[PDB]
Amino acid sequence: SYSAKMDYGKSVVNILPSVEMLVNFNGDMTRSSKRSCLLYAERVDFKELLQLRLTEKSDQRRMYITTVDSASFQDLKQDQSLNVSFSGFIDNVVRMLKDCQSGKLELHLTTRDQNLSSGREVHDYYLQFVEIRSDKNLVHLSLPCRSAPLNTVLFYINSMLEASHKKQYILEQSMQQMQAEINAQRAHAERLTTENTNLREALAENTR
Amino acid sequence: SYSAKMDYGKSVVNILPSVEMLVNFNGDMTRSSKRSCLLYAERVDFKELLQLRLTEKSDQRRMYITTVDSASFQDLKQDQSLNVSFSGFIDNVVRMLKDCQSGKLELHLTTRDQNLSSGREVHDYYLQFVEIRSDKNLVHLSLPCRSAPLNTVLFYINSMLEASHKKQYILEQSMQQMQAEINAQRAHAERLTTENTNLREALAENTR
Repeated sequence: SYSAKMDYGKSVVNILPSVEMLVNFNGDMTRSSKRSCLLYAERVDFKELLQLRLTEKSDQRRMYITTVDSASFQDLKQDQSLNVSFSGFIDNVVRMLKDCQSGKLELHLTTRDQNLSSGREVHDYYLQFVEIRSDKNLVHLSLPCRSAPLNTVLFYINSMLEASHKKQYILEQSMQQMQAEINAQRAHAERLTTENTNLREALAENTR
Repeated sequence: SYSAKMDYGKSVVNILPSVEMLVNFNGDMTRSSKRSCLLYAERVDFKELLQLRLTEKSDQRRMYITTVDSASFQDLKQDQSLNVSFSGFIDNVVRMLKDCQSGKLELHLTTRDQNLSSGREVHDYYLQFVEIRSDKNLVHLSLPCRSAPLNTVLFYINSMLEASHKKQYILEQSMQQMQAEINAQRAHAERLTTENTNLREALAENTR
């Protein structure tokens, strides 16, 4: 299947550092679940394009992707009566993700209520930012979310693997240039300090 | 898309440590190529099952899998006039892989010559162990190789990522305490040189 990949190199901007988040899975609390996920939020610098990736921590192959561009954003702006520009939208989204971290908000992943007569749609989920209230819970933003197809998933997990390997290389080489200190400084310490243990005996004969 | 996955837990045995290998891609040297690959060789302990995985170093999503079980092994034994048991076969394959490492042998990945009128097959390649000779090159073993389907590739790359994460956590957690330890223990100079620099002067002053 087809899905937007954020393969834009240096133009990819992390709008928020990747974090672990407790996410709600679906509507009815008797049939729902709360799972530990990993959220990745990034945009493109040269064009209006935002992608939010949600992975289940236990199996990052379980990926849910939300991609909103200019047109999509216009549809969202109309449907949800948003009073912001694309940049202000990004600001709001970031802010709300941080609120979901602090617990001020809750991130939900709701199955879209589908049936045979409503035709067919690409997005089978909604990524919702919900405020728990004592009168009625309030949904601040509802984004069309998709179950990532294998090609895209494989792209992100492969990329993550490569990044992990590069990081391991940087770590082990940052250890390697430092690993000379552990073989030089203790060899300068435990073997050459004996000239001090024997110097006191030299001082002993001329101590009076 | 189906392919055998070595998801047999502790029963999975590395018959050979994962290594980098230069592999030949296809027959006619005017249309062939030589690429750096990573070879993974593993078997199951409780049943006769061998899998060789070949990934292109530059992109491990490019995966070629050879899976041999009992029946398959009987077919190879007949067709190639092999005079060994399954265990002895595993021994020979390991030996030959080591020889490919040393340069005594060459590992080829040859496209099977297909056309519309021939019987359709799942395996579109041959993993061949070729001995370069001055009379005529000799092919010691020819295994039916398959181009790994997405599901399987995603399984192995995801697995590799998880293992990589475990390795990173173990590495940096074992590294940080020594990065502080070298900063506490390097002072051993300034800690013992007061006992050294003033005692050299005491010894200079007593026999002055």
